[PDB]
Amino acid sequence: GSRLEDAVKKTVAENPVVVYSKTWCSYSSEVKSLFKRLNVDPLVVELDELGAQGPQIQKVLERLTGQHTVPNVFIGGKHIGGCTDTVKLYRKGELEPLLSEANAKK
Ligand SMILES: *SC[C@H](NC(=O)CC[C@H](N)C(=O)O)C(=O)NCC(=O)O
Repeated sequence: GSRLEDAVKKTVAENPVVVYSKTWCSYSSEVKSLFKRLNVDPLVVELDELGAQGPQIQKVLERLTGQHTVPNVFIGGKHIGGCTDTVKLYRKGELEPLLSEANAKK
């Protein structure tokens, strides 16, 4: 449990943009599209493709972020929120500078 938390923390530190996702979730597909449009290639972890580990990672995500929904977006090692939250940062003009500070590749 503490190792899983540690692994999540490393994941978000190793990658400019991380999206914890589920393949079927429209909001997740939507935030992935936004990143595609902004020429970012995030690390996408599909919780529904992880079997038993999926619910385990989500437990950790809820502890670290306060959020129980997907997508769970991180940029530059920092929790952003979900699709709607990410889109808010975009509309406000704050998203691209964050992606730059995170050195988002592509
Ligand atoms: S599609 C799966 C569900 N996601 C959302 O409802 C995300 C909405 C947010 N406002 C956003 O990301 O934009 C989901 O995670 N359902 C699980 C549940 O417990 O409701």
